Amino acid sequence: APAAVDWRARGAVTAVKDQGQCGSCWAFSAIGNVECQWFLAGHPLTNLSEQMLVSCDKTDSGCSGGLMNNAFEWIVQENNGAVYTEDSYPYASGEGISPPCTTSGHTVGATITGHVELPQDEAQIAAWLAVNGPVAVAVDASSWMTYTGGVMTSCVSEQLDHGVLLVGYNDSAAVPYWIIKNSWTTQWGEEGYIRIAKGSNQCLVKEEASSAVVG
Ligand SMILES: *[C@H](CC(=O)N1C(=O)C=C(OC)[C@@H]1Cc1c[nH]c2ccccc12)[C@H](CCc1ccccc1)NC(=O)[C@H](CC(C)C)NC(=O)[C@H](CC(C)C)NC(=O)[C@H](C(C)C)N(C)C
Repeated sequence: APAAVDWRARGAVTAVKDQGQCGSCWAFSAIGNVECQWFLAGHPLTNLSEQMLVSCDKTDSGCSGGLMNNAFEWIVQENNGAVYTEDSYPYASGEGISPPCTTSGHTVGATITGHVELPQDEAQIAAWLAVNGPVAVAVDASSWMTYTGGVMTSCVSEQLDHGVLLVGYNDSAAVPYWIIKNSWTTQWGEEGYIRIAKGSNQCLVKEEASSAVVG
């Protein structure tokens, strides 16, 4: 695996979003992953709809939480692999109330065929990411509140409660790290990103890693 990867530098990552006062993290992570996979399968960078998942995926629980893997399953088994554009299906749960699933039509922005669950192993996730792109992961984000910058090295790592997107890593640094996209605006952390130390399962980063499959 390479020493360092940042998918943002290939132009593969969309702007940092704002989930607002809704517990839709799982959807931002899932959709983040799909946006990057669609881009890397050859299509142009498209912003996709989280609201689709929050309002329409009934295996998950909207503003009350969910799981990226359930979202990937819902997309494939209940929605024929289709993911709508953000433009046609925009986010409306910023105040913490999800609207009902829409009964209009929307523009399809991407299509997925499945997802893979990655091993529970930081090095193998890194290798898979170098080859195939950004990975949806669950983390314990209890200690993320106070984070302003740097590489977090004492992340409380007791219970998975948050979903985010790995976009890179650096194995060469003094303190190796993952580069993680969050959904709490660009005013949080490092322009909306966080670096956590790599190699010591910080925030339980390795426990629940996965990705949609395009094509
Ligand atoms: C997304 C995370 C989130 O929005 N967060 C935070 O983690 C921290 C935040 O702000 C500080 C925001 C809002 C927030 C969450 N807790 C608090 C407390 C106080 C202030 C602000 C906040 C959501 C959050 C769900 C939620 C919503 C309202 C209140 C509490 C929690 N997290 C998830 O959806 C999470 C993501 C997984 C780990 C990828 N999913 C779960 O926790 C589910 C919960 C079910 C679906 C209700 N649990 C599991 O998936 C779990 C495992 C991993 C299989 N189960 C099945 C045991």
